[PDB]
Amino acid sequence: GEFLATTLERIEKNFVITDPRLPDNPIIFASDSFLQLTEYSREEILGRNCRFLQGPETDRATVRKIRDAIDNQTEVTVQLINYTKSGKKFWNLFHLQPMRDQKGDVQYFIGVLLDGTEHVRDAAEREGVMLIKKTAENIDEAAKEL
Ligand SMILES: Cc1cc2nc3c(=O)[nH]c(=O)nc-3n(C[C@H](O)[C@H](O)[C@H](O)COP(=O)(O)O)c2cc1C
Ligand SMILES: [Mg+2]
Ligand SMILES: [Mg+2]
Repeated sequence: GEFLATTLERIEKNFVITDPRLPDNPIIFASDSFLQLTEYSREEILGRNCRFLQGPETDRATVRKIRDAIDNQTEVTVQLINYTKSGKKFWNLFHLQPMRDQKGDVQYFIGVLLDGTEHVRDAAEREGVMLIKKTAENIDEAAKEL
């Protein structure tokens, strides 16, 4: 297949990296785990905005929260239902944050997905947010010199 994984894309988390300096903030890196979760090949999602994950049951109020975080160049953590290539639904405890360069400018966005079978609360929410925020901090490290 085209676009074999880089070293970074074999990290064992579901994540993407987008480039907001390109039109429509497209995916430029996507982990192996993300591509199995979502059942796409890497080549058919590179260069596309992540909105292909959305479908009829995806709450548009929650999508707007992501949109507004991107516009304000800030982080957000939300839960929403997303869809795979084959149409299967999954809950996504999702964390976005910008990655800044050495001048503080936003260079990339990082998105980390914790897939589940239900909306989580309380301890499962806390532990999931702990994991996706630690993961985002790790990808900030991993992506800084790309
Ligand atoms: C790094 C990154 C990852 C994203 N991951 C998801 C995701 O997992 N699920 C989702 O529904 N939208 C995701 N999005 C949000 C969409 O790409 C898009 O920003 C959102 O649909 C709002 O913009 P729109 O109104 O133009 O579609 C992600 C965006 C970025 C920048
Ligand atoms: Mg696109
Ligand atoms: Mg926010």
